[PDB]
Amino acid sequence: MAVTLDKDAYYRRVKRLYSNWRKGEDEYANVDAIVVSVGVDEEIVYAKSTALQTWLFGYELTDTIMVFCDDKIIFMASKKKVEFLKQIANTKGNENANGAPAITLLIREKNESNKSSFDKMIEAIKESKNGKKIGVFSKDKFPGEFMKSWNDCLNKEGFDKIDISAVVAYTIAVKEDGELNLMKKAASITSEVFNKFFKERVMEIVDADEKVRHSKLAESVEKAIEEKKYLAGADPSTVEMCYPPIIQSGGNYNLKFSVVSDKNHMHFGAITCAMGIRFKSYCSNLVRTLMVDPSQEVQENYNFLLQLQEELLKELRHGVKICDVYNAVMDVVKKQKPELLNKITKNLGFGMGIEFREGSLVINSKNQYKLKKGMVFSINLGFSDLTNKEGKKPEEKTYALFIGDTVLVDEDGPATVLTSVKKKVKNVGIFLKN
Repeated sequence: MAVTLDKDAYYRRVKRLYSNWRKGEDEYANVDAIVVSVGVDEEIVYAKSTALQTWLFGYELTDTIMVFCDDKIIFMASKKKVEFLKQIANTKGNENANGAPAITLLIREKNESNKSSFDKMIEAIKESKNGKKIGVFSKDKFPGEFMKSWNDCLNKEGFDKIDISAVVAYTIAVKEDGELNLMKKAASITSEVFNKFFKERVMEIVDADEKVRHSKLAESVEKAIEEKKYLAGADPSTVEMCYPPIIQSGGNYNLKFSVVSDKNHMHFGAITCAMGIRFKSYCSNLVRTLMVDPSQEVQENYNFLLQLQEELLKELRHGVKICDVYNAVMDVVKKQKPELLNKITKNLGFGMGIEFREGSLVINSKNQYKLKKGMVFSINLGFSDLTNKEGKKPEEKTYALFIGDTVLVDEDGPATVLTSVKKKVKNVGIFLKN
């Protein structure tokens, strides 16, 4: 009945963390200890601290402190969580633990003070190499008295703090085969929900001439993932939304994933639809634009968007710098449709895994990181503020086109698409015929 911890996975991945840290590239340089603290998780935002726990343990743990030193690791948590972590702390006789620093478990006290435990972790940092600089996820600030008491104690030492979010994201980016199977299923579930529920519902609304608010349609998609018939064999208890589904139309667009569906009635023109399923903690992503009776001009821009995504897939391969992929795509726009340069999304996708969007792995003009086989990306491209020459009402005047898929980076060459939703005009057009 107790929660099972994948021990081999922990030993494998903690060794990988230490091998990258030891290499000392970028912000890993001169880091004496890595300090990760999780307080109460109000959620709302994905976080490196809890993502790291998912990667190492398979589960997130609130009010938990993790101190990785050169020659030892300390975890401090409640008695329940300590019992859980004993699965990896007690090596038993597992030779897979040979390469990993020994774990010390400290039991947190709701009452009776934790100063003795805090001091042990501080002394451990002090004794780790130079004992001066700690790697942190500076963005992660959690509420709670316990976290406040730990960070107050830690701050009295005046350690140098360096944010290691980017190097850690790169450390875990390449997916193991078991992780890829989870992301493949996540992508398949997203596709099933869209193919079997989302697209059908939109077509029913148009065919019936119904007035449905984007927010209501989004709620219906959320309700749909509670039903087994839409989950392609997966159990409803293993799936959640990566973010609330986003439907936009009628001239009111914003081609990103950090906004919610508005209260406006869906307009029957260009309907951008974004959704993603998180399966057993691994994210997927999909974006499709459904076009009602699209004109020649709309189809020409949309088919050019498909062409751009195809070029992106061809360039998204092992060893290539992310900014070089970005420039290759923008060069096609410059060469073929200069007038769309100021219309195209400034970002063309991002690394995706336990966390939905890796901020350090965004496909933009600046990113210097090199791609690797085994990385998984959400590849998204869109055109905003496009004009319908035949539009008469404001909601008909402007439209947008947005497409998005989950893809697996390969070596020599083109990336593999993991989502399975047809996107030719005949598959995404909502035609009078139906």
